[PDB]
Amino acid sequence: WQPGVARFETALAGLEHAEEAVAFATGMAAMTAALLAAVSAGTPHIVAVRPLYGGSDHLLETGLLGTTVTWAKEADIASAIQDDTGLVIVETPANPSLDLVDLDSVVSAAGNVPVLVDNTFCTPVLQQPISHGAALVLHSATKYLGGHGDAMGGIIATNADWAMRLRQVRAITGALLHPMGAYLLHRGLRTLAVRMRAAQTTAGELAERLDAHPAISVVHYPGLKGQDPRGLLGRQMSGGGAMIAMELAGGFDAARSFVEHCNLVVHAVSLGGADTLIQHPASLTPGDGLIRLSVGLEHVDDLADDLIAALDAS
Amino acid sequence: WQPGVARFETALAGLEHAEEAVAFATGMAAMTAALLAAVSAGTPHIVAVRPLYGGSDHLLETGLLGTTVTWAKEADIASAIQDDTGLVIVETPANPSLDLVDLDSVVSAAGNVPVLVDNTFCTPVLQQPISHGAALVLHSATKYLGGHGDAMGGIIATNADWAMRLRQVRAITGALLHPMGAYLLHRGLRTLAVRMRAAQTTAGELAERLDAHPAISVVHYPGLKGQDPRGLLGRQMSGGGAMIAMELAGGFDAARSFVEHCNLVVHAVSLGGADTLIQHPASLTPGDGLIRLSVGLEHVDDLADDLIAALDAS
Amino acid sequence: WQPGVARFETALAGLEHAEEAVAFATGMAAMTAALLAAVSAGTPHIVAVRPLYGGSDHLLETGLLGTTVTWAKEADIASAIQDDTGLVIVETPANPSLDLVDLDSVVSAAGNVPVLVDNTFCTPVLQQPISHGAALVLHSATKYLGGHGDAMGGIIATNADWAMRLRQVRAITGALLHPMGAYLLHRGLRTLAVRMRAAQTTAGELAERLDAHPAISVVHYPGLKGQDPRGLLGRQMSGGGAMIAMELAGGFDAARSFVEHCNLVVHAVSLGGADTLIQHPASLTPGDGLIRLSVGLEHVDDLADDLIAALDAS
Amino acid sequence: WQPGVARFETALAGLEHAEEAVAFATGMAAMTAALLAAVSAGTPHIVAVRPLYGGSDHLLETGLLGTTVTWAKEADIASAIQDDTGLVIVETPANPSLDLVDLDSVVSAAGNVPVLVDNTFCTPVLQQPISHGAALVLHSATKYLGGHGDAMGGIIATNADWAMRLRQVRAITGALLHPMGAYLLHRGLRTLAVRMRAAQTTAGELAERLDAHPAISVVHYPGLKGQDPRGLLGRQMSGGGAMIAMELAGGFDAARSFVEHCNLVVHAVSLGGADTLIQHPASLTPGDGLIRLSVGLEHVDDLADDLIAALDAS
Repeated sequence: WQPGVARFETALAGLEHAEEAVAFATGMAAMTAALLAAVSAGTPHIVAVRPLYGGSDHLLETGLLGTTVTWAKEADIASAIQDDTGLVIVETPANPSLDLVDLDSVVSAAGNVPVLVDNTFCTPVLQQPISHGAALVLHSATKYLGGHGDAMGGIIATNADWAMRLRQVRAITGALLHPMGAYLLHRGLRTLAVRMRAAQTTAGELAERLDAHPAISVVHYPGLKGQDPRGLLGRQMSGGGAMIAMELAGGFDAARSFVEHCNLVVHAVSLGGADTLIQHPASLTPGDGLIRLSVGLEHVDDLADDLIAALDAS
Repeated sequence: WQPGVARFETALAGLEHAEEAVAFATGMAAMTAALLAAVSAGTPHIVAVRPLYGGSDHLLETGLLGTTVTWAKEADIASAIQDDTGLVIVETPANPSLDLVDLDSVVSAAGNVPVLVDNTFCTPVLQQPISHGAALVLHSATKYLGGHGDAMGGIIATNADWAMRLRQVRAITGALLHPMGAYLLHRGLRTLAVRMRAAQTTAGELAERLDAHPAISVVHYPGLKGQDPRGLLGRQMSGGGAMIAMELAGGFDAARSFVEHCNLVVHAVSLGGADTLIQHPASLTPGDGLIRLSVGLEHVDDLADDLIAALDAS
Repeated sequence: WQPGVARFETALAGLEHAEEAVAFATGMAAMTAALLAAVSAGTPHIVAVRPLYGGSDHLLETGLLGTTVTWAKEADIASAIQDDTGLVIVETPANPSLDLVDLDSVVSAAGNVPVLVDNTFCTPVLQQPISHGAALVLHSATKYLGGHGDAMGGIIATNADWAMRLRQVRAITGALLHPMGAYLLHRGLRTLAVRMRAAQTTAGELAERLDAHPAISVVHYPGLKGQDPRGLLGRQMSGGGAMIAMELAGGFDAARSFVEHCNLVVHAVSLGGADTLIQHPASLTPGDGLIRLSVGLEHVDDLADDLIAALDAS
Repeated sequence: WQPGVARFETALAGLEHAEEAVAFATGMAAMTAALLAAVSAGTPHIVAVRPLYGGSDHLLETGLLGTTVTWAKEADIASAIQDDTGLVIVETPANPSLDLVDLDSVVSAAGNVPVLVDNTFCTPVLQQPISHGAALVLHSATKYLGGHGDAMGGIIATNADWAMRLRQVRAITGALLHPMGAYLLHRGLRTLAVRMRAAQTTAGELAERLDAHPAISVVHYPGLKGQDPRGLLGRQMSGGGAMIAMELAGGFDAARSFVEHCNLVVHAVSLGGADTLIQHPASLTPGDGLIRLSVGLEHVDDLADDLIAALDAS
């Protein structure tokens, strides 16, 4: 019953072109409510597509909320669907491999089963899952939506029935967004358009410079030459996005050495802000010689000068 | 992983004399986490003592979190305890009737089963359930702890094992307290001692004035003529508390007329803060002619003047 | 033109019984605006009463705003009033010696000259200078008004002409109160009545226990028998207030040793909060063996047990 | 002595390439402190360039702070400088006309007199006055620096001597920035680069479409059709900025009619945010048929379609 939460909810619902949106304390609380809404509806089975986000897959794997998950590849989602399947969870691009998922194909495979798309790294600026047929669109507002991640958040833009169902869970589960945090998110939402466009354009140029260096074997980025065999860019995505994932030829040995030599680019577990970030998945808990990268609002030449110098370690 | 949350957690743990405390977005989120922690531990049965708080009983009644509840009277809790019972939920004084529950007797009846006590209206100022043997002490920080209800909250002061279990649920459930909200709660915690003492002393005088009026049949307030037959005040409670329940002789007809005639005392769903409030549970969704009154910081004389004049108009 | 500032302004104006109030960023900004309003009115002379607050006297002494000050004793204010005198600045009780000033006598001496009273430590709860004839009442909102001092402030409760004059200065001087800071002050204003009453009652008992100890020569608290020869308590003040000053018999040697032995009471430059504070003017920049004390909301017995133990150790 | 203020101060000092910066409550407070620092230094004369910001010229015109102003054109600043001149105030581009001022020429004309440049609309993104020889650079942080104007501000990036002088004034004047407001400004500073670049690029396209319409006589936007005869763009400015001034051929009659027909672009006194704004100096208090523009983060096709349609209706 807060005003700051309502203004942020309708702002994101309009951005995603959804009927309404429901805001929660964190991204985890939004996923929890969506899962609990399916369980309460007498439909606790979830067909989740892998790759999926680190914290989100713990929720399904443990099955704390009384959920049963059957991991299925994108190509065969329909086969995994059971009579009690209530949701089809899918993250695009497939974090942290950055593989593109055809949302139109996923929705047709699900049929009468609602599809939940994690549009966290894409943002409504670079992807509209609702338009492809996704019933629900999940967000972890901390990354990109807020811009700085100082205020945590989680929101699902969906149709009226699923939104009412989510609000009912929120009512007794109590995972509410604080008005101060919602205010910071709605403030950052005004500049989302210019931030994602600038971060995507600097990421595209950065992706070209990374593959040219012999220190890394290849770098994953949808916008790169031949890294979109499906033709999903333009049809589904605005561009290549602001996420770069690269594989080092030196393996785990060169990965940790490359991270410590970076001065401008810093290391963090949560990624997706105004500052450029890197995260070694092997050095946190994925590939051993794999390094993740979230592109910020810095000058492309300043980032390239720092990454190339750190790669020169070998 | 927030600083403002940690400082509020340890402040309340010290007030309740518990090993540590775990803070959640709302009171509902704390109860949800406690219930989910019991379910995850392979013990989903809950022996709850009816009466219970309005929103808390819905969580058990629906059994959204995979819980099985067996409502039992205080006198026979031990009999209702099954092999899979993980918690004994009990609110004292029994909202809304304000019936006193002997915590020492409840803990002995539970035996090896952890006891969760809702100390929301009592606050650590007027009741220490931990000292009586309660394993967990739940709070809805919105009422009394914060002082104004501007910042929502929910916290459980408990031993290290249950606190670690609650933190694990919080980690994937994501029902986190916003640092701004935690700051406002910790700020209000400094003045909790002088607020509850002043509210309790003005409620004790108000309870005497209400029973004297012929408009109401009986007034429920622990610190009154023969209203404490168990000898729980002094032994368990500091005084009579700041809550007063009252049943109007006119039934529902005079009860709603008493609410609409009140100008100073406000009609609200949430009750407990720096102001005096009245709630009619029969008009809201309990008994037909029962009004619940949360004593505030106002002067006893001017507080009696508004209530007595509203009673004069049926 | 902020909403949070307006609600705090009218709340304090009502507390002080003034027509309206003007809020500034800090206490210094309020004094600066009052001084600049007098200078702009073609009346830059100020008759200030000694003693005065540390930072406020620097403003007059330097004469940065184009002011000419004539420091005068309470007894001969009328004689120091020149043709161009626009204000009579006076703080009561005289910080830091705590000497009571008869406001009724000061106003009669000033005559047609407006009187500005620093009611910071007294608060509208324990003193109403407006009722005695003071044209303006200055406050440093951080101390006592806010309760914790987390949000800085400065406000002057005065008549419409002086308030319009102050608003005009604020308009081009730009020393505005931030709405967030004003919100925290207005929130703390709700509990001001119960906090000052509880801090005053605990200070009165603490002063009796302090004089009894042979470690200190003379305790200073206008309230203890004999420390009010003018009969100002009751007539002007509510009680003795929450400020206790004292002089150690051991001089500067015993003064610093007593401060380090305190565990519950902490030392700070700014005072007037929920926690009990102590301040040594000699060890900060007055007398060599003199200590200051801001009584908080702690239990009188808990404060006396720590203070007496610290006094015992020289 | 606040943490949030210090981090914002050093961030802006680095952006402007100044030794240090001093932050105040509002832009007016920063100008007031700069003027008071000159007055206190025994140098109260100010040579200000005509034209100047609306509120800033009132401070000099009234001479509240004990200042004497001699308004002079850019071409003859040196002649207006007297023995007691302590500052040379200059705004570039000269609002409202948007005329470019050669900072290198102004600094040479001032010689030993410190030069204060109001870089509010240019921001460190599009102009570095420090590099041209300006001793002080004033900002009204509300406009552009914050991005939304929700948190007010004022800051001067200057050398160590002038910064120490400003801090000394701030110390007794008390026009402090609230930490919450400073936090919002420092948060918005991270996105300043992408916001000013995007607003400048859409303003450059907008000015081309405005001059083509016969409703307006001549548009004022630095570097549109050889509107920069001095060669100041590139040498001093990054581009044309986000400000466009325009004179209607219909005079005051067409000026008010064009404002009411606008739906997307809104009217306000304070200008410089994420949203596009228009202002009529004649209808507020300059030329009779002149309007200004604060280009925001909207798409150029959305702004042009709205402005051209409003121009069609007189």
